Amino acid sequence: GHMDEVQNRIKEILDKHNNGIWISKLPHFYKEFYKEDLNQGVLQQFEHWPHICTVEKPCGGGQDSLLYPARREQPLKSDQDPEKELPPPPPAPKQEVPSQGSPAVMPDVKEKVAELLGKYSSGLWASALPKAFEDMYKVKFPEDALKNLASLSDVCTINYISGNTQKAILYAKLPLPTDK
Repeated sequence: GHMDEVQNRIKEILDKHNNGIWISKLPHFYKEFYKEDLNQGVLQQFEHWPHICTVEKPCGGGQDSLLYPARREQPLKSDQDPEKELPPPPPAPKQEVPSQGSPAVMPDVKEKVAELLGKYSSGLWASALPKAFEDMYKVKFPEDALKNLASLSDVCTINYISGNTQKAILYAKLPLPTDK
């Protein structure tokens, strides 16, 4: 052992004193206590040591610094901080969705169709789409909404049976391209 003893004696004086020592008075303090001529390089040790002391520039020092003892060790260098308390994901529970944005153009007729398609693994067949519309939402509404196969093709995959455009089926297409 050697450098560990130099380390431990500077924390010993500074801890015993509690009130730190000015860097200019440190060398004669060291000479008095440990009977040795402090080399100038040990000042550089004092500047870098995280476990022995802290160099401080109190406002009254002006042109020199105080060596406080190691009580200020390990301030925010835990290297385990992400798991010391591991807080929940959001900024706070009141902010569970930091993101913001708006939905797509989906008027009530599109919404009726889109949910209605969602209710059936069978899809809705060309006649069953009107029947299920009127039954489920308890409405009797314009043929402009329930016979306009094109608007239904905006909300649904429309595909045919018995021939091209001979009989029709609807499956969900549920357009929601909006990301913001």
